[PDB]
Amino acid sequence: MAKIIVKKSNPLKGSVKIDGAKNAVLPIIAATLLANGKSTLNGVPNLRDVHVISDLLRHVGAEVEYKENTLTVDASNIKTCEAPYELVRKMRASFLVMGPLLARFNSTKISMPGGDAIGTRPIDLHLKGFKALGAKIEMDHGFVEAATEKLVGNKLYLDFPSVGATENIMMAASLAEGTTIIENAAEEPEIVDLANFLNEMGADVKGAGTNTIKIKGVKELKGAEHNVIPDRIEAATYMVAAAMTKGDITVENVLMEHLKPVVAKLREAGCEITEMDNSVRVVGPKVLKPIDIKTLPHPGFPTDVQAQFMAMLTVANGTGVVIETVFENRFMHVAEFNRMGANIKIDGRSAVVNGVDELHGAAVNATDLRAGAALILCGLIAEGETQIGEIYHIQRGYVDIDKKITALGGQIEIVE
Amino acid sequence: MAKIIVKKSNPLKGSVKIDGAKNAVLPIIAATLLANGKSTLNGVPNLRDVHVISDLLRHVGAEVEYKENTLTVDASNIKTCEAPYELVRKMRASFLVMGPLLARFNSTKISMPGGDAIGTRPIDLHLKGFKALGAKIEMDHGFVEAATEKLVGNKLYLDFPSVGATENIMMAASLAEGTTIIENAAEEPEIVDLANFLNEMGADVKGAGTNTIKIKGVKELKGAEHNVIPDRIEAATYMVAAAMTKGDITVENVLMEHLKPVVAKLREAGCEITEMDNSVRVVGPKVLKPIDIKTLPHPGFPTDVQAQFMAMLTVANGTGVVIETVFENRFMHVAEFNRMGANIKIDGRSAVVNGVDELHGAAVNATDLRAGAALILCGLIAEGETQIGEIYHIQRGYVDIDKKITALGGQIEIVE
Amino acid sequence: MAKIIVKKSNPLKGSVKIDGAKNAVLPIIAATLLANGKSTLNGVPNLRDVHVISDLLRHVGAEVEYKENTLTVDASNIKTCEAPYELVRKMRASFLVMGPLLARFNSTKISMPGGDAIGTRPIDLHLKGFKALGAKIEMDHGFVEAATEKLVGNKLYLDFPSVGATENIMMAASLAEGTTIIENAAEEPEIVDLANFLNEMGADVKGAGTNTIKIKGVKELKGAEHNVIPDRIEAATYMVAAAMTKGDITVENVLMEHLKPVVAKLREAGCEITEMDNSVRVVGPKVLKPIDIKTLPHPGFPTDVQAQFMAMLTVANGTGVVIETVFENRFMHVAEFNRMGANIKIDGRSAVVNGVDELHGAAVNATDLRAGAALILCGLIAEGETQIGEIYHIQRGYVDIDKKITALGGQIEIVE
Amino acid sequence: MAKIIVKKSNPLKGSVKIDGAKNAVLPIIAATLLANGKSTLNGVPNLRDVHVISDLLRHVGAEVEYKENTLTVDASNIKTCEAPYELVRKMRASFLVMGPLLARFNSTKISMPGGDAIGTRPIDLHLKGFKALGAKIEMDHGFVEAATEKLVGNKLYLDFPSVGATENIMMAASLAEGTTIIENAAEEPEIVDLANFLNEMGADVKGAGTNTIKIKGVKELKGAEHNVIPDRIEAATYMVAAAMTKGDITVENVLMEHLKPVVAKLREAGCEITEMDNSVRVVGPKVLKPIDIKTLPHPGFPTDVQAQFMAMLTVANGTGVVIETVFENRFMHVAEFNRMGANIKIDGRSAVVNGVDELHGAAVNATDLRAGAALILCGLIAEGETQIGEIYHIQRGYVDIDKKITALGGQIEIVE
Ligand SMILES: CC(=O)N[C@H]1[C@@H](OP(=O)(O)OP(=O)(O)OC[C@H]2O[C@@H](n3ccc(=O)[nH]c3=O)[C@H](O)[C@@H]2O)O[C@H](CO)[C@@H](O)[C@@H]1O[C@H](C)C(=O)O
Ligand SMILES: CC(=O)N[C@H]1[C@@H](OP(=O)(O)OP(=O)(O)OC[C@H]2O[C@@H](n3ccc(=O)[nH]c3=O)[C@H](O)[C@@H]2O)O[C@H](CO)[C@@H](O)[C@@H]1O[C@H](C)C(=O)O
Ligand SMILES: CC(=O)N[C@H]1[C@@H](OP(=O)(O)OP(=O)(O)OC[C@H]2O[C@@H](n3ccc(=O)[nH]c3=O)[C@H](O)[C@@H]2O)O[C@H](CO)[C@@H](O)[C@@H]1O[C@H](C)C(=O)O
Ligand SMILES: CC(=O)N[C@H]1[C@@H](OP(=O)(O)OP(=O)(O)OC[C@H]2O[C@@H](n3ccc(=O)[nH]c3=O)[C@H](O)[C@@H]2O)O[C@H](CO)[C@@H](O)[C@@H]1O[C@H](C)C(=O)O
Repeated sequence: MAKIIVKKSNPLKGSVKIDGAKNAVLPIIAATLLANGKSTLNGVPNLRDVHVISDLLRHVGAEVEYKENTLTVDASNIKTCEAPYELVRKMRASFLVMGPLLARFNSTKISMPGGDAIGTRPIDLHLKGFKALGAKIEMDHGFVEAATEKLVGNKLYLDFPSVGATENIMMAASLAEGTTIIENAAEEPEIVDLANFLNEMGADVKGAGTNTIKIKGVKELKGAEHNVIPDRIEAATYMVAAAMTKGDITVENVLMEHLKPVVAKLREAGCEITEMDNSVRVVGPKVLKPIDIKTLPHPGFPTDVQAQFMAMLTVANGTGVVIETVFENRFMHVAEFNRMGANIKIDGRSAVVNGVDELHGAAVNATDLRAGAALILCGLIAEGETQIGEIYHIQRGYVDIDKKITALGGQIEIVE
Repeated sequence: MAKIIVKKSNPLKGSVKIDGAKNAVLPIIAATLLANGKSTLNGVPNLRDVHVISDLLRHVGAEVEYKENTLTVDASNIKTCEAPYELVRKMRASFLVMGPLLARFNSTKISMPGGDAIGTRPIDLHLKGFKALGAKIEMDHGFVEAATEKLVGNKLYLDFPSVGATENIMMAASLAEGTTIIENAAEEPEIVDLANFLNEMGADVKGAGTNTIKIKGVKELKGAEHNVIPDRIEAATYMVAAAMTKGDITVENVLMEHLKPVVAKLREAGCEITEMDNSVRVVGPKVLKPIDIKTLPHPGFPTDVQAQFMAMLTVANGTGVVIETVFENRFMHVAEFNRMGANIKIDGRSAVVNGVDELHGAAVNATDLRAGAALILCGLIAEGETQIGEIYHIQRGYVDIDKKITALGGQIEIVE
Repeated sequence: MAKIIVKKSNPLKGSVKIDGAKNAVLPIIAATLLANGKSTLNGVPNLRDVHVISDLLRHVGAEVEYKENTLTVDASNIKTCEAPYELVRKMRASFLVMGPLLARFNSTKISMPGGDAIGTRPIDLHLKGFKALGAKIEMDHGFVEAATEKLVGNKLYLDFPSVGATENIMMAASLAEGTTIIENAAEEPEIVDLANFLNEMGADVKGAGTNTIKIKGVKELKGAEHNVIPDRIEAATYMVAAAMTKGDITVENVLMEHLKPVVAKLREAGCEITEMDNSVRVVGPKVLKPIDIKTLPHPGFPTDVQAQFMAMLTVANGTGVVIETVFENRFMHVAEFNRMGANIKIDGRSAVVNGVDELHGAAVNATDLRAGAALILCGLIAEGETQIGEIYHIQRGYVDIDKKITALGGQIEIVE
Repeated sequence: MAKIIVKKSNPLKGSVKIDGAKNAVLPIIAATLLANGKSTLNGVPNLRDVHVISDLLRHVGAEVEYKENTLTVDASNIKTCEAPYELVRKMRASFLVMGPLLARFNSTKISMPGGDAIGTRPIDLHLKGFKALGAKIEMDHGFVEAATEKLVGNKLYLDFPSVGATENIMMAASLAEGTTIIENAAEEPEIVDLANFLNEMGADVKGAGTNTIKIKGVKELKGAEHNVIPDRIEAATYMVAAAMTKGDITVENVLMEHLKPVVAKLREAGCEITEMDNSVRVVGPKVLKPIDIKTLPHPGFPTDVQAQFMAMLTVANGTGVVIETVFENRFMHVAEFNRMGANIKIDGRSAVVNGVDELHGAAVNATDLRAGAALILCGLIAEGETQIGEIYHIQRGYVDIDKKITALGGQIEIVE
């Protein structure tokens, strides 16, 4: 079955355009279910996960059409409010339809997500929020059911600033009676994008991007047209690629405000970075300086760039420590990096990376979306050739990584 | 030597006035060193740690006068910029004079803090910030020295949203040439109070309380008059006391905006809480519902109320999990709680509290400020009598806890 | 694709015969490569992993024949000493041919194992041991190569009492010149079985099952006939099944000496256990008492029964804590148990299990061998029907679990 | 108050005689309470902790006499079986009189140990064992009471191979009716010494030093004469001193069998070690090679040499990782090492030591017995002078460390 073949490459040089954010568009697609009319989403990335959630919207009876990076949803005449086991198992972001469906129908039944490659990942804080809004919660044979005679706005505190729980509860709150206050809200840029979309549909959401979100519920929302924000994680991936290959890459159609920790840490590692209004230039250093990273809720260092930064550190000039505070098990890639000659030792949530002279190409497997991209970055600097398996992990969340890296001068091909 | 004797008490009832914040006033006292004139701080709590940092200001040559909760500092004619080993060992918040002294003199030498009861507690992020502003850092026999021909404003990223590093770097930045940007800043209320004081002296500090602080440096600051914010941790201590004793307590001279996670979690445990503009009423439940707590950077659940909430949970109606993400070793109190008949098991940063019918009075020792207060709360509900040793831990950070609890109906005395 | 369907079952009752140990036979099959003649292994379990390592022996040029639980190996005329990427990826126990091949040929090249479902799982201690015996170690594009002009016996210390490193180093030492001492050796029963087999071939291995193994190297080993020990993990699985179903099961063809922690902990949970010379009877309690388990090196509680005991605890009468000290990531099953209505919270290496009234059948996926068996145990007690996917995990290490449970009265079928 | 002053020293050279084991003699002194007659213990080290437990024996009514490294106990006419709060707080090894007193009187009441510098340190496994022998356990105001009409031998499993629980339960079992089996027993050398002493008094204890101890109870024990084993931790301290100072030290009156992991790891770091029947010679390397250490139950690497090895690693030629699996909080020394210019970063139970060119003398505080000795070792290699406070930690468990190091050529003095 299919492989990505990467060879030892020249320093990457040129421009790369970044696609629309996967993690902005998935919650915004769920949010289209809130509205009694037709939404138009522009800058949608052509990714399998976008097409899976589209099929979940079709399952509940929305009219969905995709072409040329535009998705339209007519949720006027939704029929059903159950998300079946197969769709939630394909893509756990399926769970983000629970808030809108509860808000629209006052009842919903959603398959509970199971095991995940990067950790246990419970959805208790989502349920906490729905209960605070007056929903009664029951489990039935792997499904979570939430139902109420009417959602009522209430104050609630998030024990952790969960992205998904913030999104699900903001969407449920948008049609509740009265005012909801989410305390200790996630501050991620995708939260702001979602809130902006809800306000475009006629909602009243204030404070997104701060620690407190206030939602004043409205009776009805209407379809709206929205431009999704750029993918800050894809942008960061190409920025790391410039750092690791001693390259010179201009990343186009980005928002620097969303990349601050990645810019800071790449500068600490020795990159020269030029921030512009719609683009950033990254010049890799001749010697990578070892740095430590600690993943945290935004605007701390993002867990979605942890594997990529770890790959950079495998050839840094000394010892770097990577601490993962956000996910339990997000070190599955370490054994694959070690197959390529890295020197990485883990205990608990910390990995000690002892820089080596060079990586060596080897047969490796993608374990998840972001680690698979980290393996491509390893492959560009590893002596010889690297063959990466289980490539569906990568292909589901990066648009045409083979074409984009090829245009920057790298040696990469997908063999089917 | 001295003991606090607590007996099984009646439900606490009445009003308690909260003192000025220890953790607001300590950095604000350091900040008075920035100014060429006389500052006046009102609402200063009469605590030993306030009197120790006052003696450190006298050591560097400031004129300090304390009476009736007002402290005045004339830093016009500071002489020296070294903080010796004895003062830093007495109180590690001594380290917060490093930023102001570097900013005033372009040189400072500060004893590095050593072991602490609640964890290792490095000051690497403070030094990271001073280096970003152009200081060269050297160690000499237990001292850290920072020196520059001139501080220059620069962008810098905090790997963790350290309270102390945020404070130290904001104060150093206030007299630097140009603009400093602190990314991933601490959002704690004391950060806002300090920033407000710097702006009262003539600084230009924007964004305090958000994830990004921008400081535009000025050439000179002038003495100013400031009213310190209330002590949110003392307020939380009395709120927990009402919860544990099935009491009814109005906490006076507080800011509800600063207590949101404590209010939320006490409500989840079954308290009825009435929030007013300058006060909060807490009515304890007849049965405490078990809750989980996870400490986090503000506005997440504060590590400074973790031991007190754990004490509450020792008699809750089931199993509660306490996770400490902020400090390494902040479970030293567990063995003292277990001497009083608690059922607490720890592994790593998590403690599993299995509620018991009642605690039993025993001889126990305060291990640190907030745990010592938690032992007083245990003592109010424990059958018989509790004798608490090593009481300097408590007395250094609570104003007259014996008099305040006595006025709420509790049985407590300090025996010398 | 294929599923295991389990229904809510009657209490299990009857006898079950246990097969030969998977984890005894895999290293003993590698060990047959040490000998210049024909070995005969009896009591070999009919498992896919036995058939994969058999194909690896054929790959290096041994004559292998399997029938009716007997495997014969003629390693007289081995040809090659490389274990390719495909075979090591299929089954990481492939790596155990490295010691014998190094000992026979003074050179070997083995694909380094990559990611694993239950943790990173480095093989550094194996290499440490080969280096101590005089091998030079090099990496080539995902392979580890070990080579020497002659293995020489030496003292070496294991930083952790690794089962695999103990096995690999004992086998390499068996043909070395002089005496090897393994300090802090694994004490697992399979170590003793392997040592007994090496001594049957003419080796000199003393101390297996203690903390120190002494190997005096011989010039030549000869094929021998060996009876593999019973599978203590399969035995423990059926013992837990009796505990969870309030059953009464006699487990046949077992060694009680190998099951001591499982017997102790089942007795603590309320089981009545009768230990006999070749069999054990387990009578489940009417109420399961909550217990804590901490996995450790033998003769501590085995990590290979951790998921199964956790499943038992999901319906115990209170709160149980499971700590995994042996593997990093061995909690992937928790999310599947939670789909069936368990109440399990993890942080770090500890899981807090809050017993529920009953589990509910749901669609779940096996994540690994022992967790998949734990899901079958959940299925026997869960209301309704449970459908388990990814069943190759189970089928590769349990002989006919459907037929054995069916004969004890349970409702289980494999649908293809 | 009192300080230890250490200066930058010459390489240590010469012989040092090791004293009797503190951790052998403390349980053996408790064990003298089992006997109706006079015991004679030879090779007792002249330490404060020996004199505290002696005062506890006097408290319960034993006749105790100490002179010239010989302690005699006549426990013929013991009166009382309570260990009061003051004595247990002075020295938690006081708790080891619980087993003998329960065995002699069928009742005992012992103050429960509270907080400790190196972790929580519960005594649940001791109580588990006493309950298995038929004792009923109750808590009364900080005391644990154990009482029975008669101890009866039973099988029991230790969830962790606790040294103290093994000792306490073996001593209680020695006078029980019938046979006790301790499964997953501690294997530490002090367990063997204690068992040998019990057998000298007329007990029947088999398997000490293995994973299973069988005690066949006797009706009466008689006073006996015993030679305590050497202090393996003191021996290891001087061995590390030779390693760190590039010295050449013969450690006299030791048992190499008890030092295997320390010898192995010092050899891995580059020491040349000569093992003899009663002595070991350690020659420090000119460059220390970085090594990793993981503390474990004997015969794994001892937690009591972890701080000392960490100190060695602060100047090793690269990066070393220290993992503490045995104690929770045993990293309090890290902040003191960092005051001396070390580069140590901790997360969870792991510390990353990045070797520096040299340490610099500074004012530091002992946090516990073994860390305080590690600070002396730092002081011998640190530029200039080191002043160590809180020296009672050191003096309570090392005999004349100033005189022994002075005789090896080091510069050390105690100033009072
Ligand atoms: C669709 C989408 O946006 N997915 C992203 C979002 O996941 P989400 O699931 O919302 O993230 P969280 O809830 O903030 O999870 C953060 C932490 O909080 C715990 N938690 C979360 C929810 C809850 O109810 N209870 C609870 O305990 C949770 O287990 C985790 O440890 O945020 C993550 C963090 O940045 C990203 O890694 C993730 O990308 C992924 C990889 C991808 O592109 O495939
Ligand atoms: C004077 C004062 O305000 N002290 C308070 C302040 O400590 P501070 O020291 O500033 O807190 P941090 O820097 O936010 O520390 C948070 C975490 O960050 C790590 N870190 C901190 C700084 C650095 O350079 N490097 C680094 O790694 C650090 O080790 C810790 O794990 O904030 C703490 C957290 O809320 C409080 O518990 C503390 O109160 C105390 C108890 C009291 O009243 O005695
Ligand atoms: C074939 C076989 O016998 N496999 C078994 C054996 O694995 P092994 O791999 O030998 O186990 P370890 O080396 O004792 O591993 C124990 C720990 O030691 C770390 N370690 C191991 C080796 C090394 O070089 N370096 C190193 O750090 C390692 O990462 C782990 O955390 O022992 C395990 C522990 O009981 C079993 O779970 C495992 O069964 C499996 C599931 C199955 O049936 O599929
Ligand atoms: C008097 C004496 O011999 N003391 C020593 C002995 O302590 P002990 O207390 O017996 O050690 P453990 O019981 O083997 O403790 C090991 C681990 O087991 C947990 N545990 C222990 C008992 C129990 O009931 N429950 C439980 O959970 C415990 O918390 C720890 O994490 O063994 C330790 C380990 O080698 C030594 O560090 C210690 O020396 C000291 C420093 C000194 O010289 O001052």
